[PDB]
Amino acid sequence: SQIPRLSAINDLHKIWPTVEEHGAAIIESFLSLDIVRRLNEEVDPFVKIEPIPAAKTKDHPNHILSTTTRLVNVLAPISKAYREDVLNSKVLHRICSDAFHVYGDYWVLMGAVMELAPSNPAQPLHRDMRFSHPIVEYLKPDAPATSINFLVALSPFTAENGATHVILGSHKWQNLSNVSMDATVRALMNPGDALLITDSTIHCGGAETTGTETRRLLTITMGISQLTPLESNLAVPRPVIESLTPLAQRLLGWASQRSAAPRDIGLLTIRGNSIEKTMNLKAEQPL
Amino acid sequence: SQIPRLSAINDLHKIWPTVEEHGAAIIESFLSLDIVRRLNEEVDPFVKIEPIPAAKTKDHPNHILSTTTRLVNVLAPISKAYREDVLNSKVLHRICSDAFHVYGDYWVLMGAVMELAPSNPAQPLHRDMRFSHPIVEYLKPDAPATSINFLVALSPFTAENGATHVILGSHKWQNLSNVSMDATVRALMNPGDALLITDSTIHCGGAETTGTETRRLLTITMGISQLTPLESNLAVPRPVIESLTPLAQRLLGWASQRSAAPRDIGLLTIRGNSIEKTMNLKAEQPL
Ligand SMILES: COc1ccc(/C=C2/C(=O)Nc3ccccc3C(=O)N2C)cc1
Ligand SMILES: COc1ccc(/C=C2/C(=O)Nc3ccccc3C(=O)N2C)cc1
Ligand SMILES: [Br-]
Ligand SMILES: [Br-]
Ligand SMILES: [Br-]
Ligand SMILES: [Br-]
Ligand code: NI
Ligand code: NI
Repeated sequence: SQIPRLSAINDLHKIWPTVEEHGAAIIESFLSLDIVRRLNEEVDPFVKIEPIPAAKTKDHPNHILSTTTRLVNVLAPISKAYREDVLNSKVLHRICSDAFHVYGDYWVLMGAVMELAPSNPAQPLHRDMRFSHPIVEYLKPDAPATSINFLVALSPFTAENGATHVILGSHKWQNLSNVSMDATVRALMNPGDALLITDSTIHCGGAETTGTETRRLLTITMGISQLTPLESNLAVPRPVIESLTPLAQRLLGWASQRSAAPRDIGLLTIRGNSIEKTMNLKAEQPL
Repeated sequence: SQIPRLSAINDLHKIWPTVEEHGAAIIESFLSLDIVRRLNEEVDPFVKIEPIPAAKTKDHPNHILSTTTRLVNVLAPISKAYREDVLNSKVLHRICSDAFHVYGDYWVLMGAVMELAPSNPAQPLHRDMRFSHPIVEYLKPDAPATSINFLVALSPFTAENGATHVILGSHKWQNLSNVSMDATVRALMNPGDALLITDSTIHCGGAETTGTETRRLLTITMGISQLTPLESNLAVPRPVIESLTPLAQRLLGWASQRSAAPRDIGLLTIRGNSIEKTMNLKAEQPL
C-alpha cells in the first residue's frame, strides 16, 4: 500500500490525521511552482559556495551527510520567498496547530535546502533528531510527536533519482527487528509537493542511480517551542526581521512562546513581558 | 531523616550523587556572603518597581504566584555579581556536567530573585516546569532529570519565615497517593546556602508565620540546551554580553550548543558555524 496523497487545498483537515495514522502523507502542490522557482533562484549561489558538510573550517561539522551533499540553513536573510511565502503558509500552520495543540506554540527547528549530487547513495534507514535532541529518545512510546518534517521537492523526486523511502506505520514501532528496505515505499513527487513525516517515522533519502540527475529539497522541521532549534536567527539583521509578519517572527525565535498548560507562564519572556513588546519589535516594514 | 547537608568546597563530587538518590541536598556556602550582599544591593530597586505577578500591563502574566510575591528575572543586565560570579560558579558547573552529561550542554532556563512578603502562604506541593514545559510530563519515569533548581537563600530560611519543604525520594515517585505536608522536611539555610532539587522533586515554599519577616531567594533553574528557557536575553545590550566569559555567554543563549550524541550536529548553529564565530562575538571586554 502506497503513501497517501492529499490536496493542500481541499484535503487540508485530513492531512495531520493521515500522518498520525500512517506516519507519512504526500501534500500535492504544498508550494506553488512560482514559490519553488523564486526559492531555487535565491538559494542557488549559496548552494554553490557551501563547503562540504564536515569542512575543517567549521566548528559544528556534520559528519553524517555525504561529502557530495550541500545543506544551506538560516534561509530567512537569503530568500524573500521563504521568509514571506513559506513561513506564512496557511497549510503548514493548520497542520502544525493540529499536530502540536497538546504541547502549545511551535517554531522552525530547521529550514534547510539540501542538494544531493549525482550517484549520492541511499541514507541508512533512521528517525530524525537523534544527532541533536537525545531527550526525544527518553519520551514515552505513546507521547505525541514533538517535531514533524516537511520534505518539499524543489526538483522532481523519482525512484531513479533517489526519491525518499518511508515505512508506513513505523512511527508506532517500538521493536525495530523488521526494519528493512524490503518494507519501504517511495515518495514520488513533482516540485512543490511535500512528504510530511514525524520525528518517529523510519525513512531514508533514496540512492541516485542515473549518475546525471541533481536532486534538491527544502526540509522544514517544525517542532514545539519547548525544543531548541538546530539553527539560530540571532545574527539575522533587525531590518529583515521587522519586514516579516508577527507569525513569521515567532517561528524564527524573535518572539516569546506559550505552552498549552492551562495557566501557562510562557517561554523566552522578560519579567512577565514578551520579546516583541520589550524591544518594541515592528512587523511588515518593507525593507 | 533530614535533607543531607554538604560543603560546596570539600564535598563537591558528592553533591549530584546525593540529589540523584534523595531528590534534594543543602549546599552550605554555595555563594560567599560578599556575592549575596552585592546581588541583594543590585536587584533591590528592581524588586520594588516589579508589578504584581499577574499585572494587567503584562502580556505573559503569572497567575500562580501570590499577588504579594515579586519575581525579577533576566538578571544579567542588572547584576555584575550574577553575570560574573554566579554564571561562572565552579560548584554550579561541576554539579551541572555531573547531572547532564548523558544529554550534553546545559544553560539557564531561568535565573530569578523572588521576594515573598510577610504572611505569604505555603505553595501547594508541586513539581517545577508544569506551567512552561508540558513535554517533561511525557518523559519515561526513569529518564534522567532534564532540569535542576538551585534555591539559593539571599536571606535566612527558618521554619518560622517559610523555609522550603521537600519530600525526600519523591523524585522517583510515580504513584502520588502519599503526597502530604506530613511527609515533608525543611530546608533551614543561612544566606549563601542553596537547596538543590530536580524537576521531579515534590516540594513547596513554606508559610511565612512571623507576620514581619521578608524572605528572598535566587532560584537558578539549570537545564539541557535542548529545552527552551523561560526567560530571554535577546534584548540584553551586546556590550554587556561581550563583558562575560564564553561559558557565561553560552548559559544566556548567546552561543551555539552541543548534544551528547556521538556525531552531534549541534543546536543554534549557522550553516555549520557557531553563533559566536559568525557574529565575531568578543568575551571579557570590561564595559
Ligand atoms: C547519510 O545518512 C543520514 C544523514 C542524515 C540523517 C539525519 C539527520 C538528522 O537527524 N536531522 C536532520 C534534519 C534535517 C536535515 C538534515 C538532518 C541531518 O543532517 N541529519 C544528520 C540520517 C542519515
Ligand atoms: C504559589 O504556588 C506555586 C507557585 C509557583 C509554582 C511553580 C512554578 C514553576 O513551575 N516554575 C517556576 C520556576 C522558578 C521560579 C518560579 C516558577 C513559577 O513561577 N511557577 C509558577 C508552584 C506553586
Ligand atoms: Br546525504
Ligand atoms: Br530525502
Ligand atoms: Br508564591
Ligand atoms: Br521556596
Ligand atoms: Ni531523515
Ligand atoms: Ni517549585
